[PDB]
Parts: sequence; C-alpha cells; structure tokens
Amino acid sequence: GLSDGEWQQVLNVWGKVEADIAGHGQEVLIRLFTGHPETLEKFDKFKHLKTEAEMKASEDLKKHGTVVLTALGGILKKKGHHEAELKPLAQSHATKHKIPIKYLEFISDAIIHVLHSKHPGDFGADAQGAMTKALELFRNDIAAKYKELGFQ
Ligand code: HEM
Repeated sequence: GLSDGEWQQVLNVWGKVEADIAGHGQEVLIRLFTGHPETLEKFDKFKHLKTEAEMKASEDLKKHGTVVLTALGGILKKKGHHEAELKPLAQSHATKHKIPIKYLEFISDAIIHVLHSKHPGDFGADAQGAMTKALELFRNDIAAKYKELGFQ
C-alpha cells in the first residue's frame, strides 16, 4: 500500500527508465544474470551466453529487457490496481517458466542497483523508498497467486 505521494515518486523515477528503456532493461538483466548465474539457466534463449561481453553484445537480450520493463511499467502506472495485468504474469511465471519468488526478489534489487548506477546522486532516499515499496507490492501480489497455485 502506497500513498499518493509515494506513487508520484515511483512514476517520476519511471520517467528516467522510459527515456532509455532498452538500456535500462539490458543492464537490469545483465545485473541479474551475472549476480545470480542460476537465473540464466531459466532462459533457454540466453543460456548460451557465457561472458558479460556476449551479454552486452546480444540484441535479443536488449529486446527482452524492453519486454520486461514495458510490462513492469504498465503495472506500476496502475498504482496498485493491477489485478488484470498481474494475473497472467503470475500464471506464466509459475506454470510455464517455473520462476521461484526468490528470483523476483533478485530482479527487484537489481532494478534498484541499476538506477543508482545510471543516475548516481539523482536517485534520492525518498525515491528509493517508494520504488522499493512498489516492487514489494508487485512481488507480494505475485506471491499470493503462487500460493494459490501451490508453486514453490
Ligand atoms: C520485473 C519482473 C518481471 C517481469 C515484469 C517479467 C515479464 C515478462 C514478460 C512480459 C514475458 C513475456 C510474456 C510471458 O511469458 O508471460 C516474460 C518472459 C519470461 N520471463 Fe519474465 N518477467 C519478470 C521477471 C523474470 C525473472 C526474475 C525471470 C527469471 C529469472 C524471468 C523469466 C522469464 C522467462 C524464462 C521468460 C520466457 C522467455 C522466452 O523464452 O522468450 N522473468 N517475462
């Protein structure tokens, strides 16, 4: 549960992402894969990437970063009223991709890391608080659907 002022902060931060969605999406995924190499094994289309240079050179990885962040941005713009947008993603991630909730924690922290890396000094403590709360709400509503499905 976020206040109006917290949502305003989230959507202000998101404007930074929308100015370069592919560059942000690429870096989020590279941070996830290099920090947590087990996550790469869930992607049949990226498992061939052995080095970070190959990851950086991959145009399909940048494409997928755009898909991921476009979906997250659509959810965030709903300011918590995201049941219809979140349900299919929870279902596909539990039943088809088999993504444990832990990996959603990993990517949430990766988003925070990338925002500080690309905007040092321009991602303030209030903005980090609100973004963190928004990602926690997203993860928590997914977790509820995972529990319904019995997925661990
Ligand atoms: C911010 C969190 C995330 C968002 C918004 C997101 C969004 C999406 C979307 C929109 C798709 C395509 C449609 C679909 O299959 O439902 C996708 C595919 C996928 N997601 Fe996620 N995702 C997230 C996190 C993750 C994480 C943490 C992993 C794994 C570590 C992951 C693994 C996958 C895989 C394996 C695919 C299929 C890729 C394919 O082979 O082309 N997702 N995701």
